[PDB]
Amino acid sequence: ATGDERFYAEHLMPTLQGLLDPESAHRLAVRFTSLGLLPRARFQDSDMLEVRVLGHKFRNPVGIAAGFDKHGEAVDGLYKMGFGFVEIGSVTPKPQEGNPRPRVFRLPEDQAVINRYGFNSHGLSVVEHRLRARQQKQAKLTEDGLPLGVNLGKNKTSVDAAEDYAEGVRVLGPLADYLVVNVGKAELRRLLTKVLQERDGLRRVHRPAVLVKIAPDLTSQDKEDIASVVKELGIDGLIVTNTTVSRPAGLQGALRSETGGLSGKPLRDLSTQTIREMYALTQGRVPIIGVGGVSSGQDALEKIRAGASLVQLYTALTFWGPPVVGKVKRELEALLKEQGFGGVTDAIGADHR
Ligand SMILES: Cc1cc2nc3c(=O)[nH]c(=O)nc-3n(C[C@H](O)[C@H](O)[C@H](O)COP(=O)(O)O)c2cc1C
Ligand SMILES: Cc1cc(=O)oc2c1ccc1oc([C@@H](O)c3ccccc3)c(-c3ccccc3)c12
Ligand SMILES: O=C(O)c1cc(=O)[nH]c(=O)[nH]1
Repeated sequence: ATGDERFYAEHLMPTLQGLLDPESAHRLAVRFTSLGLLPRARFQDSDMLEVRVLGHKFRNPVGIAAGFDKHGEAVDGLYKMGFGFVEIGSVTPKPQEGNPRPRVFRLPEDQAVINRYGFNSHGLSVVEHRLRARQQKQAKLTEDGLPLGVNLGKNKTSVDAAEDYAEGVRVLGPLADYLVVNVGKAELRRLLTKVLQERDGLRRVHRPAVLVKIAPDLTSQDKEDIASVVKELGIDGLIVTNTTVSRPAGLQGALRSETGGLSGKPLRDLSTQTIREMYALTQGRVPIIGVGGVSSGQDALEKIRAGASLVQLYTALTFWGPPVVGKVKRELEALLKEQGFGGVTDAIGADHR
């Protein structure tokens, strides 16, 4: 542990939580990040942490999950924080406000958050122009092993969900290294067929990978159906998982019964187990980005061994601050060595073998 890590986790973040309501804290974090007002990320990525997947090189396997930079305002700051890849969004076709405030809640006793933002979004056009302003800068970053993902949502009032996602593919697909869609079976197949057709219609230099992001709350039937459709259609990857609408026994936070998705430590092993299941259902042939409750190297390695090629974190920033990124990377590198892995790649799915 560095001095910065301990200072942030033990002193600064608890103090700042006392001063800032959750959505204010989130907004101020985005602003600070976008301006580069960050502690030094002195951790230097080693070759051990490099991963090749989804048609790209990732300098390190620790990404920022969707929902932090919903509108593409802080991408460069997020790379400066040490993330190996950045996912923005969710972005909806038309701008929309989301749910009324308050809509974000901290459960500090649980190292958890509950949110019901409701896909607040500046909309595709605004984000398109924001990404266009730095498109060549991003091309260089991606070439250097720092890819960009875009998570596509749908508007609240949309009649045709597939058409909302198709619009996102057309508008932000050409600016992304990968796209994400959050998810009967025939209907899923029809939607993903439309998304992939739109993707395939982009010019080759502008053609992203397409991933499906799933919730931790799906039935066994749902998961078997998704695995089947993903393999049938050649979906490029899975993101496992979004937040949970479950409320695990043992939550202590006063706000535990707020409506919304639960993230952070109580989601962690639900997410890891869903990774394990999806890796098995897809025979290890479909790359998985593992996400949910990662706040340490052990957490990251458990997801990688369960089947994830990459991981993301988000909620841990609330409690550990920006130094958590270097913390997870340093700890992951140490554990890989301790467990006889040459690098991240050797550890992917190692539990299944
Ligand atoms: C405040 C907040 C907002 C989020 N918004 C989105 C979103 O817009 N799209 C999405 O796919 N996931 C969203 N997520 C889910 C995260 O991407 C991630 O899947 C989940 O929080 C689990 O990771 P974590 O425990 O490390 O936070 C959001 C999560 C939080 C906490
Ligand atoms: C969703 C959300 C809720 C929340 O209550 O706080 C959040 C939330 C989402 C992301 C967050 O990141 C930070 C922080 O680590 C940070 C990162 C980058 C720059 C500057 C600061 C806080 C943070 C900031 C201040 C006080 C408490 C927490 C935070
Ligand atoms: O905007 C939101 O409410 C949101 C979207 C999402 O995909 N996941 C989440 O937890 N919140």
